[PDB]
Amino acid sequence: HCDLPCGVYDPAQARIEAESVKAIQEKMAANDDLHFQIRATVIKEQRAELAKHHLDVLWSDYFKPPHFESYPELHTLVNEAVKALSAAKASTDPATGQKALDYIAQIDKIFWETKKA
Amino acid sequence: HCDLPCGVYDPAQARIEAESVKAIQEKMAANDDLHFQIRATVIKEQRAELAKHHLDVLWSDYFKPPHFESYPELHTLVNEAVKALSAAKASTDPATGQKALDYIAQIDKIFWETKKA
Amino acid sequence: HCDLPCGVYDPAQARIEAESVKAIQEKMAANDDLHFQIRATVIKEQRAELAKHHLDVLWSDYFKPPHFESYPELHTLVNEAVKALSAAKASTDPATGQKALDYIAQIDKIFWETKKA
Amino acid sequence: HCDLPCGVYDPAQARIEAESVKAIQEKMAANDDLHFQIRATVIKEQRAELAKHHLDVLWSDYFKPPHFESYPELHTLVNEAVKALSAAKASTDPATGQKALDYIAQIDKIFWETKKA
Amino acid sequence: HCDLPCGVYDPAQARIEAESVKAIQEKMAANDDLHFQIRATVIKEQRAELAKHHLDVLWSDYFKPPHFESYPELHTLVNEAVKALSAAKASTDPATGQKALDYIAQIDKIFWETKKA
Amino acid sequence: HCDLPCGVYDPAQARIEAESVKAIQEKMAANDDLHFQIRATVIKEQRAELAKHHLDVLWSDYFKPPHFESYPELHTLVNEAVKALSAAKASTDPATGQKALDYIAQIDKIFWETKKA
Ligand code: 3NI
Ligand code: 3NI
Ligand code: 3NI
Ligand code: 3NI
Ligand code: 3NI
Ligand code: 3NI
Repeated sequence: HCDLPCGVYDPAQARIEAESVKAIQEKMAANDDLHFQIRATVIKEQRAELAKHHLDVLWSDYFKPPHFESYPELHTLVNEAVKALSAAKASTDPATGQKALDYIAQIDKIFWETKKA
Repeated sequence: HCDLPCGVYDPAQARIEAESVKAIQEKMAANDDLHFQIRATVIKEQRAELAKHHLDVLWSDYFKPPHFESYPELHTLVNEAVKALSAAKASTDPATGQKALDYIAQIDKIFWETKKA
Repeated sequence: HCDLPCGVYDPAQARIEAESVKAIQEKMAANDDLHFQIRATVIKEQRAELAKHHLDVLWSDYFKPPHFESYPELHTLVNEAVKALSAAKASTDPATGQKALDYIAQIDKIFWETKKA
Repeated sequence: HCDLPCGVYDPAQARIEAESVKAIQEKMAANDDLHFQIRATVIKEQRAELAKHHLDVLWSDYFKPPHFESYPELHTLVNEAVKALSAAKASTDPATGQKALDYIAQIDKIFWETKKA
Repeated sequence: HCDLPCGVYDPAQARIEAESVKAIQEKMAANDDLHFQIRATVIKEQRAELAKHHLDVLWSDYFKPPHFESYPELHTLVNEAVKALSAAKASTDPATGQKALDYIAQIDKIFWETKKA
Repeated sequence: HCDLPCGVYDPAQARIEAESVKAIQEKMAANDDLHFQIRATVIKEQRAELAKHHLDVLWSDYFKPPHFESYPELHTLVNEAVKALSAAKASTDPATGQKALDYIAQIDKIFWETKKA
């Protein structure tokens, strides 16, 4: 995942950050304090960006040309996933964070399928 | 390009970093000094990574569904471009840096076409 | 611009980031939503910092003693440009982003003139 | 793990980076090419640093006084873990990468035990 | 402090950032403007994080087993110091920034004592 | 130094990093091990870059127009200091690291004079 290549990848990296994004959105609903809202937004932005980065790495480094042919929907799937994260950045609604997680789950399923192949 | 969204994008960002990658490769081909080789390698790795990031942003943030439908080869094009940058990281051959630049030129063409549309 | 040196420089890196700064300020004029204002501020802060960095690099790495001699006002100009960016970080008024862009245009003109000699 | 706090933590973050560190060391033993050795060193340094960061976060943010009371060896264990990672940075011997992984596994075991109580 | 190791360390790095944290909190009390509060919060978050990093480095890299043996309360002290910084991130009260500074001063004293010996 | 502004600055930040640069060069002169030379070069590059950044901040943020009027050679001094750091990046000779330290010491003196003004 470091581009050496090292041969070590795991959608878990993207997933954990996306989980923080949703968890933060849930907390933003229980505290309307201005400064908490600012910190939550700041931090959510950072974790969502990291989640996007991890997915980008899987897309550009892990997945090889043949994978996109075996899974015709893969390109679209990853693109929708990063866009869902961009949407989560601009929202306090936990549903947006969950949508990103749902796409990540689909990518994770394909990831392991290609690993066992 | 910052995901606000700000509406400001330019493949030039990716291109300038990719140009540094090739320039460094050419300089490495002319100075076999150990420490220069180390520094050149370290720095080439950083600039190539930045180039990959910029391309990832165009793909994930700027380009929208309509664009991918109008340009069915766009997904693969950007993917091959970033993969070319990964190959440039692992090489001192300027040809690898040029390959990355050629792909970026193709992405640049498509980018501006979508801007005028 | 990487300090190898690589021999590749372009004021465009600073300009593009400064354009994002102003573009963000313009979007802040149209929407008073709290979370949008927080995100806009956070991201504007980040792009203005990158813009200052790119200018600092031109100043520290690209421009040489002969350049400061030929253009006695260069030091002041670059210093005013980065200070203008600091002012843009602290403002939502597009006029501040415009002022930084104007200074950058002056630096850009001098830059290309030095590429001619 | 982001200090909001968000309530999301997992030693897996540290483990994955540590796994990359060991994997890189194994590759370095089999390929003596100078440029590969340089790139592998650069990247290993980066992943080991990330691994240390993740462990530092668990130690500073996740673990609380009651935990250090229940596990009087915890401070020492995490300190040994990060020191093991520093040792891996300075080594091409996969054994150092494995030692770090051994400590991370012990930290992981304690982490999950605190999730049961 | 860079993990080479270079043999150069100074608690002053953590202190200077902690001083900014407090100074920002002091300023937050004299200006209730929304955008200033947002920027102040964003920046305080960043400086507090850097302060935590510097302390983490002293703990993980500089302090060695003999030091922890000579100062049995050191682990707790550094851990409380970073936790104090996390508390400072979540507060506008200068008292939180002060508490972090006080722990840092304690660490600084111990640091120089181990340097004389 | 964080651009809030926070009112906290100290040339010591630049000095400490520059000290690491020289300390690393001294170590490089004594240990010819290939892997150590690689890691030392990689890390020296990073610390020198941080030193340059700290100096750039004093120049762009701390020093104001009146300061440059009172000390006409300040622009040149800082510029020479950062260029000396770039030279240190490209050298293993401790003398280059010392030259940067000498310039920083000159800047430090002017800095404290402006503080007392
Ligand atoms: Ni990897
Ligand atoms: Ni943008
Ligand atoms: Ni360069
Ligand atoms: Ni967190
Ligand atoms: Ni160090
Ligand atoms: Ni500051």
